[PDB]
Amino acid sequence: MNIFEMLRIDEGLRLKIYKDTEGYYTIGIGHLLTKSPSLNAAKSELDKAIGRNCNGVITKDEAEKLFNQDVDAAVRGILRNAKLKPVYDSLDAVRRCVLINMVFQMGETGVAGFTNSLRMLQQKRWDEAAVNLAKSRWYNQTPNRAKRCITSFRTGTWDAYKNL
Repeated sequence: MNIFEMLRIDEGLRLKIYKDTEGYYTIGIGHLLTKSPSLNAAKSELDKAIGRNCNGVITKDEAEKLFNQDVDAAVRGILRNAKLKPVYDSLDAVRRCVLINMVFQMGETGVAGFTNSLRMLQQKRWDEAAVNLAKSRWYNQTPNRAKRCITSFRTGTWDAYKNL
């Protein structure tokens, strides 16, 4: 299992603009287009991102391209963030995947906000961190995904996704 397959399980693939769990305009593999309520705003963003007139629809190839960019950008973001980098650096391969997943879903700033949890992960207090992370809007809003991530930080294995 790798970060790409893991994200693909959590996000799914959609080749037409769609609304995410929060109601925002998205395409492909969880690529947020705009937080704007306008489908038009969304189509514009889309064409700008792809480099063609897409008319709200992309190909598999285009989706996978956006995906490669977003994962790359999530990683680089962690590495540049002063709160995130040290945690990432302290973690094993599986757990690092979990932080990338979180970053991809909620942005650098958002994960950087989980101060107590980050500290616990740094200290390798697995179970305590699992309990802390569950006390969040994140967990109450997308519980199955948050539990997968949380289980992964907990055990340091891919079991939660070996199901799926």
